[PDB]
Amino acid sequence: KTVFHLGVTEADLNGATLAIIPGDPARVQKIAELMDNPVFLASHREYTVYRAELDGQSVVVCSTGIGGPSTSIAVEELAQLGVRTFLRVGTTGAIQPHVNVGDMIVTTGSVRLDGASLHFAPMEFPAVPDFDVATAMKAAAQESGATVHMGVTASSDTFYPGQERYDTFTGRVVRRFQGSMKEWQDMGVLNFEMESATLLTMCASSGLKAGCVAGVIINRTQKEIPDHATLKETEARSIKVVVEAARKMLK
Amino acid sequence: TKTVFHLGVTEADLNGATLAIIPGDPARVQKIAELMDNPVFLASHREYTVYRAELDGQSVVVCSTGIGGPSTSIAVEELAQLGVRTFLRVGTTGAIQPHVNVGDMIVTTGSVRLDGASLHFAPMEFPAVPDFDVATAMKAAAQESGATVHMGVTASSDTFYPGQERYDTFTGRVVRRFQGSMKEWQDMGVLNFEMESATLLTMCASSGLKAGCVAGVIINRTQKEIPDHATLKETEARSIKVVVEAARKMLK
Amino acid sequence: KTVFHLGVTEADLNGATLAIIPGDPARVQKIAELMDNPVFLASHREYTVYRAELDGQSVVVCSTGIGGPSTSIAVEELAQLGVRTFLRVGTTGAIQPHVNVGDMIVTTGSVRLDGASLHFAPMEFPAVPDFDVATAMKAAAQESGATVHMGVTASSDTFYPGQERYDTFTGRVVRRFQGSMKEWQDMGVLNFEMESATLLTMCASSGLKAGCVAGVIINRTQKEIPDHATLKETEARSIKVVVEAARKMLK
Amino acid sequence: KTVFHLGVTEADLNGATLAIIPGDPARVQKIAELMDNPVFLASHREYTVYRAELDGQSVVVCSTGIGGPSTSIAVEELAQLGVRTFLRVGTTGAIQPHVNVGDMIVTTGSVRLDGASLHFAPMEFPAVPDFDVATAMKAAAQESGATVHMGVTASSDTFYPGQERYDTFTGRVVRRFQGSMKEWQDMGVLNFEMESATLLTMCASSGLKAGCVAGVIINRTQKEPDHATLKETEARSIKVVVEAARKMLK
Amino acid sequence: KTVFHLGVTEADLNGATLAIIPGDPARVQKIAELMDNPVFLASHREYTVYRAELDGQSVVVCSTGIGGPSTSIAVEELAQLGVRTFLRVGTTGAIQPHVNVGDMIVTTGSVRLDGASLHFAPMEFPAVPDFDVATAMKAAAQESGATVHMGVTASSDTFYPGQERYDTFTGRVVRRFQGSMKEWQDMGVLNFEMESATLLTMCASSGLKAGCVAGVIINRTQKEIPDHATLKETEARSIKVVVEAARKMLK
Amino acid sequence: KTVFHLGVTEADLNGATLAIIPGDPARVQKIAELMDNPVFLASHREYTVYRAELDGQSVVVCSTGIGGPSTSIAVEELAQLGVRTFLRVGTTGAIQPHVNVGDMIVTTGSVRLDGASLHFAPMEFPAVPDFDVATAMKAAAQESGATVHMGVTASSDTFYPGQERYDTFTGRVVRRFQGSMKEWQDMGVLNFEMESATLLTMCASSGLKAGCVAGVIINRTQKEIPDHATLKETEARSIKVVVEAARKMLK
Ligand SMILES: O=c1cc[nH]c(=O)[nH]1
Ligand SMILES: O=c1cc[nH]c(=O)[nH]1
Ligand SMILES: O=c1cc[nH]c(=O)[nH]1
Ligand SMILES: O=c1cc[nH]c(=O)[nH]1
Ligand code: NA
Ligand code: NA
Ligand code: NA
Repeated sequence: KTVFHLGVTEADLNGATLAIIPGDPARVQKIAELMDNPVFLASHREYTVYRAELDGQSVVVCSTGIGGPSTSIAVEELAQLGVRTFLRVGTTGAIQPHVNVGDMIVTTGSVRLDGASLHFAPMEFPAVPDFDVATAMKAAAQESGATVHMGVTASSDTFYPGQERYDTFTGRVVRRFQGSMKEWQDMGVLNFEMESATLLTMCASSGLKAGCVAGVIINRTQKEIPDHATLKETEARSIKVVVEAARKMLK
Repeated sequence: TKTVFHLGVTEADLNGATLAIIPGDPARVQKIAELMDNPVFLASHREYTVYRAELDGQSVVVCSTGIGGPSTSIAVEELAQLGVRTFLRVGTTGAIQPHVNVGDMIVTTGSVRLDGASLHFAPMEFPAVPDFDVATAMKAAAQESGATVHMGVTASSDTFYPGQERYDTFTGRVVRRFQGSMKEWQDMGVLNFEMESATLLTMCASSGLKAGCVAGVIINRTQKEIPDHATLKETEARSIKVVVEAARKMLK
Repeated sequence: KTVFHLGVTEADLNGATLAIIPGDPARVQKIAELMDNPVFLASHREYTVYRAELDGQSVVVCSTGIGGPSTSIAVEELAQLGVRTFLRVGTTGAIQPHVNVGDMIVTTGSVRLDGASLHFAPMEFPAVPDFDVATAMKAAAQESGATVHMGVTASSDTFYPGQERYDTFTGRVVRRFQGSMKEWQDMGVLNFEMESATLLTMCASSGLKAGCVAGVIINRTQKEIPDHATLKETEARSIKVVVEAARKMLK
Repeated sequence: KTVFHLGVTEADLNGATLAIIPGDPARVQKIAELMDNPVFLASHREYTVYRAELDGQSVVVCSTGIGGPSTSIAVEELAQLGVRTFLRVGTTGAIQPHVNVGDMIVTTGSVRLDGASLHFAPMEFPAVPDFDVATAMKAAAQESGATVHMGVTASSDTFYPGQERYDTFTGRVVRRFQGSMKEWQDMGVLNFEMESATLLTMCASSGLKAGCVAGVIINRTQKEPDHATLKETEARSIKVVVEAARKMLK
Repeated sequence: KTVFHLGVTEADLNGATLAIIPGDPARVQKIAELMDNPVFLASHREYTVYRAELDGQSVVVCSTGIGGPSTSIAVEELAQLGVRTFLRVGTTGAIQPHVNVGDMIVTTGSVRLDGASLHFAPMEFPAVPDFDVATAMKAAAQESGATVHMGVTASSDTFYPGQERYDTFTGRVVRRFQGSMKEWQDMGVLNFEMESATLLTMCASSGLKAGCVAGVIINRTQKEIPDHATLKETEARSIKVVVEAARKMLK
Repeated sequence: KTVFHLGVTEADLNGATLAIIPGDPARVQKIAELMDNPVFLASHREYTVYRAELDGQSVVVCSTGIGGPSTSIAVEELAQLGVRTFLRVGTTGAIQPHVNVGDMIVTTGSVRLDGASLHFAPMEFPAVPDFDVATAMKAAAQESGATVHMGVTASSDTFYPGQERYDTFTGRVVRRFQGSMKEWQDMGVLNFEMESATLLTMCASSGLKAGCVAGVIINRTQKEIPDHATLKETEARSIKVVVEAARKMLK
């Protein structure tokens, strides 16, 4: 039985019950190669799927693409194939001045500025990670030597107006999002990304274990542009951390 | 001058194109571009494969959107930044009316907004409606191809599974909001389900951009939940011919 | 057999399945006399009902009164008597600089600033015209020689605060509607009226065909006042257009 | 100087600050003639306007048409012309078994199943009448000898699905309103009508005094009423609102 | 045979079908001792319950604590034991400039800025008092010599941000409540308190009679924190009125 | 200055930056006595305030009363006097069959079925605890010997309809909450209580650290009635745990 979007079978996964789920298809092989015996499984649309072994145990790496809609498909189809634990790694924009490029964020809860979360739970439901996964991510991120922040993530269905960017084609932001960045800042929100609300809400309400770790690639309050070196390091550290968090989740 | 954040192309790269064809699947991009003159690969980052081509002597961009409103909104915004004003979406859809067949075409006249990204451009009250010229061109292109064509309302969902009231899933549960929702839409005359039209049409209708949506029916939900891969290739060839002809009509 | 409000029977309509639905009871006779053998049927409250013949086929002309509630009654009761196609004609106020007095607007979709549309479909449902009816109206309007605008209409339950008028008794507009005209303007919305969201949503969700065409008789952005001869020419043009749209809908 | 829809001026109203606002333009003359010196002022669309004298003081009678949108126009324009008090009269259909044809309902509050109300205040604002107007209406209703019910009215933007009628073209009722009648019944709601939520919210949030009184002519729960009872109820309703107005004036 | 939170039995109430429900448990004894044969029944949490006699009939006096949640528990459990009439007395802040400290406000309707009302009826439902109770409270207040105002009350789940207080730890008010006080003021709203929306909605939708009378302890056009010097006298007046209101409801 | 409701000053607190906040006023002394030099500070309405010392540092114990509104006042006024960390302890009813009487729950996130949370942040914002507090609570709970569950809690503005109880005066539950217990159960929610949504949302959005730990007194899915010895043992255990959680937070 092949799942419709991902194009893999349960046999393909080789008993894996844990998935690492990056956003970018290009990141899948890189993560897989940090582990043992990486094996390319399939590539369809934004979904690149690999299998590898961590401490003897089969693990899946599967990209989600951008946004909760495409993430929700990947998570659902992997769950059909037996995956029960989902470790999200992705890039993020910080919105607090104390948070620097190269820092790591582990989401304790997400502002649900998406639509897909609502297809699993009403708005009142918290977009919260599994406590064990969040604990493992904090441990792995801190043990890596990175500066780590635990806190609330604003998770948006857009990269532009939902993150109150005005340097756009229309230069307009709809009423709902006018003044919204200052509002999140004052509420102590750490960062913007585009998948965590969907991921955390669907998993918390569906008996699946999930968490999110993110490397800070930009800070919206900072005028300085990060150099190539810092970005490469950040990207390398992010995937190292997610693999080590996965190691901590294995039993 | 500037390279857009995700698409990784410049305005110079597009060679003066003001119209884009925006399929969902990156693999479908080259297939669209080769139906036109002088296709050139521009960039491929994440779910975004960008080609340029020439249609009747005018530069046309072809760019994948990936799945869903959020991914789609990035592509449209960045293409608009580089001078694109008209967007023709082509994709696959599931029919919820029993009379619509696999292989039929649907041109969306309005979208039920079961997405979140549309709200990042306009309040829920705003209609998720296409540019009338694009919708007219798509209908005509679809008819002239020999296809059975349906004009009507499309339900546009941020999920493939529960928001389209699919029950063959890991939990087998559908949240309260969406229980009975397919039969609701059906009784209301809604033709089909897909995942990008509400975001695309709302975003464009509220931003001074022209947009439309044509889709190939790959499944009828009165039979089953998961689409057969057979007849999927056949449906996809017709769909892309229709959209290139629709683009031709738009360029005058 | 006799509908509750309209005071007509199925027999009274002589097999008509198309209705032209103006707002003002006073306009019904004027529209009906553009066609052949106009016959007065009933008059109760804001509902004046005529019958006429167009290219040999029976046509109904029925006023709706102001607002979606009154309109919803008329459309429902006509539908009970076999009417399937509804052509809304009126005069409207433009909010775009480029739209002049004497231009025609054909609605491609309505902003649902009403309440009655929610009695037929949740807010997510598009207040969209039937495509054939929209097509017939565009053709009739363009063939008349008028400049025709295809676009979005804001459809409000009030004439005053919902259209952000401050020239009022209180001079206040509720928070929801503060800054709303400029918001609609920036979004490309063409005009305000008060019935289309109800008509379009109810029909699009009930297996009925509907559309709206309106003549522009004032512009909220222009200080200059239109002269009498233009206003009456626009009103005359509006009703000729809708009758020709009806002709295009007969088969 | 002359309001946009009503086609009357402030001079036309002769200093009137109170208005009686029936729904049906045909009822306007019938209310006006209960007072002194009734004079037709204007008729445009569903707005028929008369002026009259009650105890030496000028009073305006103006039809609203059906629904909150048309009502909101009438009330606003009358307000521009100095009207500060609005008395709504009608006949209605009850949803409670204990409420009989011939009884009067005085609305103490409205379920806001409309849209125009939200153009004046957010949903959390109560669609509530002015206490003096409601008090005067109760007294006048009791003084007429009828059984009077004080309570909540469900105010709907539609006559059909918003009142959970299934005897319709589609025979469907949107999810929001499925089971709603039983819901309102169990919560003690007295009746359905179509204008009060808009009228009451608009006036309560704009410094205007308003209230609603209505004769019961049909009951959704009771299988039935005599023609003589119906015209008597209609006659009583407008007698009551005029006497309610007299109380308001002094 | 005791209710879960209140710790009273039906026998404890000695036939009472009317309750006076102040907020503060300290006002319970005071109110009871304005009547005959006051008897302490129970005290648990914020719920102090007394019995007394008014013109030979049993009345219950029971504190609600602060807010709709704790109020809802008290009303429900008293209803279970046979109470059908609930007279709320409390403190309030005026938002209109003409309303002075020491004045009495009888609520004709409540702005539902609470959450507990939604546990009884959808937002569309009016938070309206029983007419007889409101009439009795007006009469009691006017007959006592006090200055009385009848009108709309804004009923908030918070004392601070929901009543637009800025003299707080953060100094910040969430978007929803920014500018809200002036909005209520412009709309003719008289006062702020914290229980009436819950109480009135619950009772109006549950076949129970309820009303609210409140003594003005602060005018918000002046300041945010109530002066201590005037509380005692204002509270003395309030409880005098509610007891007289109760006398008028006895049948 | 002395805060309005609590009746205490900053000097009263003796430098305390951490508060333990039970619901019941009667629990305040019982918690304080587990620490050194407990001293009664004030008692007004439902707010009983004590000060104590834990490993040489000042700690405050303050009752909240029932529900978010009362809680919001206590948290805000303590925050004005320098309190930055809030540890909630209480009772709860489990809705999962696997959760036994005598077990403890540490809330990782709350379903916002309250009103007061909205006065601090829109519904999209997660009702989430501070991660260090939840970590400290889990550790303290485990080291006490009890079985601990980490998970989502449904936080309701009512005890009755919002927790889908039908054994009530009216015997009915508003549409919104019909079928809601089963919904939460299928979504993996552990329990119902009445304060966590407000507490966690206000603190997470206001730069305050907060968490919630609770003893399971009763299971909605079990028929077996828990022994008196069990219920008292769990009450005692809950407060020992929160004091230990406090110790972990201080150093
Ligand atoms: O600013 C950013 C950076 C990465 N991802 C986002 O969603 N936003
Ligand atoms: O059923 C379907 C088929 C294609 N695309 C969808 O979104 N749904
Ligand atoms: O301002 C005030 C005074 C008393 N009670 C309130 O809720 N607010
Ligand atoms: O079931 C319960 C038990 C304690 N507290 C609650 O709120 N609910
Ligand atoms: Na995508
Ligand atoms: Na009308
Ligand atoms: Na309380």
